[PDB]
Amino acid sequence: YIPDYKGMEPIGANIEDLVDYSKDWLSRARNFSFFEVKGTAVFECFNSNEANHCQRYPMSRKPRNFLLIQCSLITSYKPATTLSDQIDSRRACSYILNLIPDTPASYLIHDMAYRYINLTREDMINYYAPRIQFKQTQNVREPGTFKLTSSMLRAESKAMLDLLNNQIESLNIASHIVQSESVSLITKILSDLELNITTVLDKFFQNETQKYLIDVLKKTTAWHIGHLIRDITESLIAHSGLKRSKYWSLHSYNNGNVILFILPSKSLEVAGSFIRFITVFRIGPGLVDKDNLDTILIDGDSQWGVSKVMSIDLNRLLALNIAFEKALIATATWFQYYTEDQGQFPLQYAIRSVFANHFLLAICQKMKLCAIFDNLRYLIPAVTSLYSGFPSLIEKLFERPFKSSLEVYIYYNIKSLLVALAQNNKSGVYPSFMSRIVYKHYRSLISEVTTCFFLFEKGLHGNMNEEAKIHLETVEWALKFREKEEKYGESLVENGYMMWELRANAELAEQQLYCQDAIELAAIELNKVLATKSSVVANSILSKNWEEPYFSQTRNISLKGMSGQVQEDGHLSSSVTIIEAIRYLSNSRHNPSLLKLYEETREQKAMARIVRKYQRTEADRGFFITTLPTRCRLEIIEDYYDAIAKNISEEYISYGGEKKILAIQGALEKALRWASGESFIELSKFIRMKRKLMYVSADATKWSPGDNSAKFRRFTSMLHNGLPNNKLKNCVIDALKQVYKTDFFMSRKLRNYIDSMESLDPHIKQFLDFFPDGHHGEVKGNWLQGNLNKCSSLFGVAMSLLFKQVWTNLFPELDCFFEFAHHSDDALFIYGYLEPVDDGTDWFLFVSQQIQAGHLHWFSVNTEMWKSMFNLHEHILLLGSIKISPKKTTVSPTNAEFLSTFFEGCAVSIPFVKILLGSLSDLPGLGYFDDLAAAQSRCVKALDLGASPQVAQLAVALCTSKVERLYGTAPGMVNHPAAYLQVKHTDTPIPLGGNGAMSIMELATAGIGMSDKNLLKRALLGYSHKRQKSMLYILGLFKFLMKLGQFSFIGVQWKIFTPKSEFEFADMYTSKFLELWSSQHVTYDYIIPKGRDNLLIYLVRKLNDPSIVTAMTMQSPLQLRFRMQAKQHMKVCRLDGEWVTFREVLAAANSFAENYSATSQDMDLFQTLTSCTFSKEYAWKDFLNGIHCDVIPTKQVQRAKVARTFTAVIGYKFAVTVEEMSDVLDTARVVIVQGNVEGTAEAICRYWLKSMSLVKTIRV
RNA sequence: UAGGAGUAUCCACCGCAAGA
RNA sequence: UUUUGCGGAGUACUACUA
Ligand SMILES: [Mg+2]
Repeated sequence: YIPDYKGMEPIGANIEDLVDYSKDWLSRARNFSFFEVKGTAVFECFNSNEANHCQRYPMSRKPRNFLLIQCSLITSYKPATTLSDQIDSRRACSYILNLIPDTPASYLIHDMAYRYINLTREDMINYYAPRIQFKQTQNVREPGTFKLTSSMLRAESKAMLDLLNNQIESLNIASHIVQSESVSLITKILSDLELNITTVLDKFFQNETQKYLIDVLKKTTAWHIGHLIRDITESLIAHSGLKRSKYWSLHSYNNGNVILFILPSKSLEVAGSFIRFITVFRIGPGLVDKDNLDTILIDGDSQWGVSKVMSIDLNRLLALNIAFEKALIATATWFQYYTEDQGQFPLQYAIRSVFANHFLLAICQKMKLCAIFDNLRYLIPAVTSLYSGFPSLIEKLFERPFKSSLEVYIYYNIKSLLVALAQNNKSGVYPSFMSRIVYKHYRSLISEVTTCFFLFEKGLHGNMNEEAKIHLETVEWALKFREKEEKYGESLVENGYMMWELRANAELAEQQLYCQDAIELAAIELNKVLATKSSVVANSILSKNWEEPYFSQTRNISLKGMSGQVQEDGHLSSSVTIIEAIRYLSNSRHNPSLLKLYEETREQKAMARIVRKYQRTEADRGFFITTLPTRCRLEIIEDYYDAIAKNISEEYISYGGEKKILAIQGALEKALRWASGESFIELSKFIRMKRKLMYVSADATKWSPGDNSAKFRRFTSMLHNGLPNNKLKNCVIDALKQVYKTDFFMSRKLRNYIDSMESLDPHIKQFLDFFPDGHHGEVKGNWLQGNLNKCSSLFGVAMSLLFKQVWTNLFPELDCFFEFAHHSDDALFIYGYLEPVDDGTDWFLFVSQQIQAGHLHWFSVNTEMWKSMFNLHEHILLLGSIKISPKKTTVSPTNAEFLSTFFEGCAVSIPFVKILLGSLSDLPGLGYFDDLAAAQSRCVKALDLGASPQVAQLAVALCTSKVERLYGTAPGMVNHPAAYLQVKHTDTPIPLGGNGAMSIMELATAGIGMSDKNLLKRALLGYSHKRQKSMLYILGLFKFLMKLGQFSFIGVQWKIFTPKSEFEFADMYTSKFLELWSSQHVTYDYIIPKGRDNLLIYLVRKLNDPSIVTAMTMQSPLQLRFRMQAKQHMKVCRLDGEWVTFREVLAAANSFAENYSATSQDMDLFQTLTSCTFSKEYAWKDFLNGIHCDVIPTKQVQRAKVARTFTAVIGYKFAVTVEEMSDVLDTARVVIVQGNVEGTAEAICRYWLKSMSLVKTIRV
């Protein structure tokens, strides 16, 4: 119970010592860490890097492939149908056999066509046929495949087969020939993609967006090529199954114009697999790269271009499947941004070229382009801002090799764009990256380069090259810490250097080293604010689970991964958190408290493993999987520092995930309020000075790696709380002491890769030297990333306040404003300075007099006071292990960025493409209702974040169509409700299918399942008006669902991810024991037991619950997407605990609802269910239907945007035993709107209705 | 090099029977 | 290193906050 700990004793250093040190520091000429942006400077950087690039990578004469799928279209494309497929295949094979092969790929294509066209009739009846109507015919062993034996191949075909089944260089970007060729080729590709092929919601949609965006895009070749590529990717997905990838296959599209030959390949349901295919197409306008075509066969007034043997992974294939939809979403978002910026609808040519560019980017899913765009998204803020570290960003840009031809075009475009942006510094002009039109607001530009960036999927890195990269950042900084320990001394590095040591050395102010006096002073300045709210601090600290038993919280028993025990091999075993909780409970006598658990697990060493986050950035970041004692320590420290963090301002990680924007906008508004007026400074009779603001959007170089975790200890020893005795503080200090050293474990993938290396070249031996035994190494000082995320931000705020106090002491005469926002490494600093008026000759005289008086430090305030302010702030932050990165820090007079949001004065620009495009590339997979809700719920989030209602409606339509195609619910597919349900496909329960297309306003206000609920109401109304059999029929379906993600009446699994093995402790108790015990203790399904035996039984039951079990197995997203698209035709419905097709569930529902009769209990339950629970949602739709809209003549000039807000005992009810009594007793939406819109719950809906038209204002 | 990735050597399938 | 006949091959995912 809180063991006695030695704690720490204050050093008692004075603030005046730091003031004297700062005076000495500022009495000298200090170089600036940033470079002012100029067109000449950017041009010089580009020229020098271009000249020096050729010496780094070997020169290459052959630009490499950049198109994953090459296909050309000349006529309108219709969706593929099985009959529209057989005839196309016949004509296509006739055309191919007419041709003459040239290359081995052409020989393989010819052999495939000759084999296909000579298949007998019986196979082709079995071909193109479903599973039920399919039989093996000695030539077709799967519904859509055919066998091609090696004996049925020519010499060149088997040579190509042997090639398939049997140093980095960069293009000379400095040359003008390479740039000219790349630009000429990609301009031609874009031009061919741009060619033309020979209620209130719907009213406004058709008037504004459909007429000006969709109607324009319906005729472009990019639209129909995207449809064709969707068809090709669907054919590849169907063929890539676990039983169809063995054999070959031929498909045809566009009247035999595009022919897809799928070769045998590893099935995509296995890791490290590629789908291998060829595509033959008549040469014409389209996505044709003639240089990288394998062959161009020639016939009479015909050119058939045969592409190379492409190998596409599952991620790129699924990206290409949704390429057209992603391009359309991106184009609609631009369209909205252009309308907001220029106030008029974009012209035809611009809206066609933008769509072509977005589609081309969506098709070319390559990592090099993703890295280039990731660098560009940081380069653009650098050149626009007044001061930034743009030379470092340009060097990183030039780091990569430009092997492809698309990368050279993108590089040329970004070079021209950056030179133009820098030349127009000092409502400005901002040229568009894809279009010729210029912009009036910077938010529009950084939002076309963000939307362009987000078209690339997550996880395009190498599966083994990037596994070794994530360890390097940790190992290199651990080695640097070891070097500092050996050089300066272990005691000095861990404890910290005194002020006099820094003064004598003047080199100790480095990363991974902290100054004891600085830490104490920062803690004192934080206590200066904590003294007022000491009572609240004590209350919040005691509100933390200090005495509540462990493993009774959601965090301590969850599905999150956790390091297990060191295996016999030596690697750190990976396991579920709940598994480790069950183990510990089984190996313990009683459920322990947090502090008791810390007492038992204090001696054990912290251990961790690093695993990829699968990001879309240039370099993948890794997150650390920590073991159980490490989790306990980190929980103690994070709870103690989260209690304090919530009680002070300028701390933004402690705030909510939605309140951050509100708080930062309030801070910016306060800063702007200070800017009003003028400051009078005493001559000692006043001088007038103009108040000016400067925003520094900062980002620390290294937060986790380049840090010393010991600096918190002394900090914790000085932070003042309202607790009577410093016992909890001592416990937290001890926990910080025990987390100093960590056993960083190399991943299994990396150790196998290094074991199979066979030649340990340099830069790998040095990395392997960190692990002495070859499996783990000691990391000191570094607290693993993610952990301690609130303590670090609190420390940063403390250091910022220390700098503020130091600056106030240094220059008492001047009045300056300081606003700080610290969200972990991300930070924003608003400094205020007094610029003199009329040349400030009196100000210069005052400065000269001050220097003559004896103040040698005033040499840093005569001109550009903000430079001195930032220099002192950076140095004082460097007294701790906080270095502000010269690379990704921007100094601007007007614009700013914080938390990946852009601020122009008080205006905030939340990107919503991250949300819209995210609604299309993933799915929970729990069920059709649970997928539709997830797809629609994201589009509501975008609508809150600033998406226009028309763009949100279009994205909703695209997501609904994609979901319907995925599960087959769409009309004309296998799982169409209308065929087996005696309905119009509109009055079908949502869990069973039916039209999920809803008004965006209905989802925004009423809810996501609203239509389903509406159905019930309508049905009930029928049964209360006409006693119609149809309504009674709908009533039977709802009862059927209840007898058989959001919480409602849903029809129990559609997810198929069942485990391949039983878990470690799933069989601890027999099923009879759990079945009896669940009935004996009814409440335990609502609250978590606090007794070991009861908690152990509850956890074991949680291990045997199918709902929990299926969630553990699902670890890799989009594999459910692939499996659903491959097998919507059969194998899954969860009918009476049996895996059958969904059609049988539809038939069973039909039978049940046909043999269903109305009873008093069910009807009364339905009447209560519809009236009571939905009493608020029905009113929401009634308000929507009780509204009217009319357009008044006035163009919509958007104003500044703001952020607003949208506005236990059950265990007692069934409680029986005294232990249950104790258990229950112990247990007990931000939106972006305009300026004029208030925070009323209905005013936001009124604004959403008002913003229906992007150009013409309307009145509600 | 036919593709993905890369100035980290990777992925691009696994077994049996029978014949050479 | 190959040919034929068979059978198969379900993807490690942290604390953080509404
Ligand atoms: Mg930032």
